[PDB]
Amino acid sequence: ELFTNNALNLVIIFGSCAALILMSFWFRRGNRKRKGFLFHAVQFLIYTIIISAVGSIINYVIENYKLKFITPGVIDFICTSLIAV
Amino acid sequence: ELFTNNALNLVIIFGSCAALILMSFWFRRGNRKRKGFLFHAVQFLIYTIIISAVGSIINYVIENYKLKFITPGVIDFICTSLIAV
Repeated sequence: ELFTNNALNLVIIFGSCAALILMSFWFRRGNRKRKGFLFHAVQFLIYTIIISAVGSIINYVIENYKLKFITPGVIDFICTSLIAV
Repeated sequence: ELFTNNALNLVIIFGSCAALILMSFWFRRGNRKRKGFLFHAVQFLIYTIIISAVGSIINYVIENYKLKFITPGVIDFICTSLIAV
């Protein structure tokens, strides 16, 4: 659905939009338009936040529609692999 | 509700008021109007007490009205992150 899916998503779905806003701010770089070290650190941090939110997003999808065969072990393994990469 | 919610809150809700009184006392600084080291330590301690009380406060909210989708793991992660910050 659309309204029911949005209601069940709670703030997990809005995490992607918040992270997009944060990425736009980092493109503006906030206080000063610079990059190096800490900039990459905070970018990696909010990417990890993106993946953490996506974990709950996909956790709700197979819980509110159908369990199917996702076996969330594999998706958390994939998320850890992406974080490592 | 108002009366039922207050009765179910017990002393967890009053923890915020007690901490506000303690913060006012620390602004008065009790024995002597000074700051440094131990002052920041006790302030951090009573902030941690604030967050610990808020944990039970929000634990009762979704237990007495509706479980919803809070997943208290994320809120305790957030509280630990705030304490670290």
